[PDB]
Amino acid sequence: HMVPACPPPNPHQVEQLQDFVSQSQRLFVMTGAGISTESGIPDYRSEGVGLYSRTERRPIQHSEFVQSQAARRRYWARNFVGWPSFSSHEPNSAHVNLCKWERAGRLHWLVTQNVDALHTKAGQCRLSELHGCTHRVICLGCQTVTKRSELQERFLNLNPSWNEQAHGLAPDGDVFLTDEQVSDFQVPACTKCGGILKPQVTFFGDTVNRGFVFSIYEQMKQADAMLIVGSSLQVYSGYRFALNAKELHLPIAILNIGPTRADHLAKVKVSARCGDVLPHILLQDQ
Ligand SMILES: Nc1ncnc2c1ncn2[C@@H]1O[C@H](COP(=O)(O)OP(=O)(O)OC[C@H]2O[C@H](O)[C@H](O)[C@@H]2O)[C@@H](O)[C@H]1O
Ligand SMILES: [Zn+2]
Repeated sequence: HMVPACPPPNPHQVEQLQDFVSQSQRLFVMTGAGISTESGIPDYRSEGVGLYSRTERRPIQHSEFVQSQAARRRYWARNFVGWPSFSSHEPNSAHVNLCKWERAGRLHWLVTQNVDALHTKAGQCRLSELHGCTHRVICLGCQTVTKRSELQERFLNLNPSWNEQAHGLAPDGDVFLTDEQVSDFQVPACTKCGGILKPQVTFFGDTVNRGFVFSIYEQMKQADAMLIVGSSLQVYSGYRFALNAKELHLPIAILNIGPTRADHLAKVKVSARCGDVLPHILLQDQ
């Protein structure tokens, strides 16, 4: 299924990660798509199983969505089909345990690259969604934000004879459809202004808002350590925060099955399934 192959977890790494967490009172956590593979959502870059390893799916480019009605129709028809399954995924034990650490006052702040809403479903409050969330829709004309669930209803009224089955769900809820399968589909406009609606996610080629990025960096200034969970950090948007931790001289730990771009920066690396390991990390001696 969606989790990449990994050797049995090594208990000495687990013990090293524990010693790391025990020394932190204000943990800054970064997560990527690897935290959600145990929920049934594929990641992008896992050897063998990741969308880009195993398939020839290609990300939509920001520029193309913005400049082409036909691209927007393609994008939304696929998103439509994928939405009932994508929106139904549930948080796993890794999401839950990170929420426990927050409750315990040990997690200072968590940034995610994921768009799946799973940390929100788990109850994580001290959260930044770096790349947005597919559960939100924004208008490119007026910047009004609405719920993607409400858009589903609008798609059904506009496209009453639409059916296709959902095939190859991606980490952003996209499913494959052919250009002829999607050719007819009609996209609802903004109810306030009539402008073009976009999911409130940072597509390839877009950039994260600078004020938002700055505000996350501000949260980092109070942390005393960084943990990265389930990201290859091959995408600069995420890797810059590990670079920032190193500039702040924070110790860095990584819980990730494959290699990451920040491996060179880590004090501790646990190559294991995150859901196997996080439940064992304790916040109180026991
Ligand atoms: N259960 C697991 N436990 C631990 N590690 C895991 C697990 N499942 C997978 N991994 C590891 O999880 C890691 C997943 O890495 P990648 O697939 O690059 O996802 P990203 O979140 O970093 O992608 C960043 C952006 O790229 C996109 O364009 C979007 O914009 C994304 O937001 C691998 O190293 C796996 O070994
Ligand atoms: Zn509008």
